[PDB]
Amino acid sequence: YTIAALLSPYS
Amino acid sequence: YTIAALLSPYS
Amino acid sequence: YTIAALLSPYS
Amino acid sequence: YTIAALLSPYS
Amino acid sequence: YTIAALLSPYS
Amino acid sequence: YTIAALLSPYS
Amino acid sequence: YTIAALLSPYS
Amino acid sequence: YTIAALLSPYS
Amino acid sequence: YTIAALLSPYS
Amino acid sequence: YTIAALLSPYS
Amino acid sequence: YTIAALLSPYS
Amino acid sequence: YTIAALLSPYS
Repeated sequence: YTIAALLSPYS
Repeated sequence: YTIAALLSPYS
Repeated sequence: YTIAALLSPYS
Repeated sequence: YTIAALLSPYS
Repeated sequence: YTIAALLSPYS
Repeated sequence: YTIAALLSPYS
Repeated sequence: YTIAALLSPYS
Repeated sequence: YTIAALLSPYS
Repeated sequence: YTIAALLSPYS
Repeated sequence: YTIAALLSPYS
Repeated sequence: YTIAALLSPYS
Repeated sequence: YTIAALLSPYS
């Protein structure tokens, strides 16, 4: 399989 | 609040 | 020939 | 889960 | 505060 | 699948 | 399997 | 002549 | 899931 | 007999 | 299956 | 007598 995810949650 | 979540469950 | 197979895969 | 299976294959 | 919760999740 | 979650966030 | 055979060949 | 033969081949 | 099977039974 | 088969199953 | 037979009976 | 026979049975 192939997966690419980016998450930059700021407060 | 701040939340970031990713889930890619495969069978 | 003779064959008997059972499969109950759950997610 | 619950599973019940019986197989009596004869030649 | 007052909170009451019950959870019995079965597979 | 089986999931059970409870959240009561107060300010 | 099940087989039953009889042969009495005379000359 | 006299001949008697039986063959029951199964797969 | 992923499955690959080949069968060439001859008599 | 003659048989030729190729299988490249990926997940 | 494969079979080859030859018979030349003379009297 | 004279007899000539050839058989090449392949599977």
